[PDB]
Amino acid sequence: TPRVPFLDLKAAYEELRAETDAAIARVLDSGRYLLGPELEGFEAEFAAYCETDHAVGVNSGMDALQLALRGLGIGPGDEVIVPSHTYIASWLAVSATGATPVPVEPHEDHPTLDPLLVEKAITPRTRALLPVHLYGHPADMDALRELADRHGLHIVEDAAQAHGARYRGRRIGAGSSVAAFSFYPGKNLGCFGDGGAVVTGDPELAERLRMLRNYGSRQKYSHETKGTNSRLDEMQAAVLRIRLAHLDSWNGRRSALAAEYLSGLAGLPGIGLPVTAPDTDPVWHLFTVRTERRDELRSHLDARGIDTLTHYPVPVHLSPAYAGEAPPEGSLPRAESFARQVLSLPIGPHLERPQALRVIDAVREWAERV
Amino acid sequence: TPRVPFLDLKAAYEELRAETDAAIARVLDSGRYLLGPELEGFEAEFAAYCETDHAVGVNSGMDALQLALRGLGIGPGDEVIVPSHTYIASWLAVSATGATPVPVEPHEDHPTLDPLLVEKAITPRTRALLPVHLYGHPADMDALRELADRHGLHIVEDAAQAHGARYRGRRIGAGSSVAAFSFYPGKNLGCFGDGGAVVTGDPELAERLRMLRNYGSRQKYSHETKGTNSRLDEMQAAVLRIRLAHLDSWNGRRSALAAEYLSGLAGLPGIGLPVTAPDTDPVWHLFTVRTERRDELRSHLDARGIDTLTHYPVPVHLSPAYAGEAPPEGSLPRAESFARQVLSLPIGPHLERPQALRVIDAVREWAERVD
Ligand SMILES: Cc1ncc(COP(=O)(O)O)c(CNC(CCC(=O)O)C(=O)O)c1O
Ligand SMILES: Cc1ncc(COP(=O)(O)O)c(CNC(CCC(=O)O)C(=O)O)c1O
Ligand SMILES: [Cl-]
Ligand SMILES: [Cl-]
Ligand code: NA
Repeated sequence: TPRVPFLDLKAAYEELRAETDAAIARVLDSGRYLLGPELEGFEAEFAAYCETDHAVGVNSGMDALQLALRGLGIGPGDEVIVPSHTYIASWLAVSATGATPVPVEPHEDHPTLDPLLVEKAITPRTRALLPVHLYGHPADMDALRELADRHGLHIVEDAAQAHGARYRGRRIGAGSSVAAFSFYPGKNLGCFGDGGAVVTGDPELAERLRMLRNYGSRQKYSHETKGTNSRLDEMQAAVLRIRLAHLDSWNGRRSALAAEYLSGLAGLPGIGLPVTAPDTDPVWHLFTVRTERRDELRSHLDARGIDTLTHYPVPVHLSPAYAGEAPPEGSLPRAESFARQVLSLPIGPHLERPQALRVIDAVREWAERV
Repeated sequence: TPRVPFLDLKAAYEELRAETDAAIARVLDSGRYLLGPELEGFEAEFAAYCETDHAVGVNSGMDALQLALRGLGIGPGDEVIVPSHTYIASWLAVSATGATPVPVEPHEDHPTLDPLLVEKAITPRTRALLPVHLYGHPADMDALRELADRHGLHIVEDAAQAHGARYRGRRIGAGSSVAAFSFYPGKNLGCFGDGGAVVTGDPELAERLRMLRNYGSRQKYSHETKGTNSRLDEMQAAVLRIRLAHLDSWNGRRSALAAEYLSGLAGLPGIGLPVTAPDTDPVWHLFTVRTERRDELRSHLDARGIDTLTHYPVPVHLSPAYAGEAPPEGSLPRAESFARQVLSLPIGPHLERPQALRVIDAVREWAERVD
């Protein structure tokens, strides 16, 4: 009867209703709604969660990336290697600093930056690499780091889709990393509105960020540098604190589901599945499949009362937004292929097994018929 | 004794505790947190409130200004006349577009852009005028419009401290206006986090704005244009709807307190009282007095257990953020003078008469001291 929802947000509030309500009531009653104890508590907790020393809360994953770059001196004339395969914000953030986004294709087997391709894209104007741990899968960080070192580049990770994921046993955002996260409601760790953060081991970068996000000031009405307004609300921070506490458990639920999908969709002719890189603990922000006749598969599922989505329908390079400025069509085949064949299957910490089985059955069904 | 607070934010929540809590619960139960019915509802109401056709909720007053400018095609190589006397955000939004902020002094006695001075700063690079209705006082819109219309400049108003004010009987942001507002907790119209909006009578601008605040999208995943993320949460918007229904009333309270101060502090030696330009209905975001020896007066009130604030202690041009690109100290005397003379006295829809009365007494006392 009822459809399989793509991702149930309300279920996330439902599960922790009492604590959530109390957290909000608390904020409401504090009389402090910006840059207070909730933000400070969350930052500390998140940073620790991430196995690093600093966290700076902001308004969105897009701002975190932008401010991270700006904070590393990134600007006009600079080149930033970005994924040709990712959510547009990745590029926009770069574009926002005046810098130039230079797309690099994903590895042939994993939706992350291909390091060898990366190397070949590096030019004398390159100043930073911007790997995206797409769908909750970590990019080959050791290879990226080697490259960056060897070439004197910074590394800003787009971890908006990988909260709590591990790379070779270390969380994404650990140590000397510089990673941007999104707290958008639908992210693996979400709140009740827009939010984001930058995590880093660098106390200096951290401080620049604190100024950056707050009108370039550390002291009221003391504008030492040009800044903006990109803060994480206390109210949102409060909830985030609750949710963080449940992140590994929630994440584990997705992993189970992912294991279910992998086995249950194994063999299917014409249906490509995700190949987890070794030495990694992905967080399955999205469970993706690939096929020719993706459109037909979606309709089929739709018709079967299954909610689906495509991440993403148009490759960044081909969006009107960047059209006249990025590589021509056919010049980024992998991102292009992804756009035509990819489909996201319901997944989340509130999806019941029976519903995942329904999904599987319907996929097999279609797969089989075609 | 208990100090007199500068502006009590809790009191705002308290007064509407029940409605508030329920507006929030409602959002929580909706399963809808971004770009929903509360946003739409608040936009319609606000728009109607400002006597205009559209309202586009964003993340802050700065983004409102920025996005408006962007939407009007303002950018690099362009010039936007800004007030030398204002909150930094006004300049920052201009710079953010790659355009250039060109400071123009305010009147000598009114914290707004001096129309007479504007004209002279106009360059072939000029594209817009960015007047600020500072402290809840409207700038001279008629003059500015006239000026704009002549030179074919756009006008983007910084109305973050002027929610509901009227100029010539019309609300700030009415008709063909293009005005940006802030919903920052401490504004006349605030919420429990950051937020803002742009109001305009232009459907096309409005649509551009919706797209700009939402990744250059009108359809999910269809990036028609370059955009950003600058939205007003459902949760905050629910609250604003309530606050909005009490704005007139709350502003009204501010106006009573203003009258009191004005009457209560009349004829005081070195105390400069805020002037209310004719044809204006101010909303007194802030109550400002000016004096030489402001730090003294400040220390004095502090001693009398009264919280005050200075808006702003350092003129924009003199801030390190722009020091390097603005005019040198001494070349923007009005702005420089405001910065060294201003003091904000407690005011808000939650301040009580007796507290205001003590503010009055301390100020008088001070002013009457033997010299
Ligand atoms: C990889 C990646 N980077 C950056 C961002 C931007 O983060 P925000 O905090 O959401 O601004 C997203 C959000 N991806 C989204 C959410 C889009 C939105 O905010 O409207 C998505 O793909 O639906 C993302 O998935
Ligand atoms: C005249 C004016 N313009 C623009 C802004 C910026 O709007 P926001 O939504 O607050 O970004 C403010 C906020 N004035 C502030 C609040 C500064 C802040 O946001 O931290 C003030 O002067 O304290 C303002 O007063
Ligand atoms: Cl606050
Ligand atoms: Cl939502
Ligand atoms: Na926000």
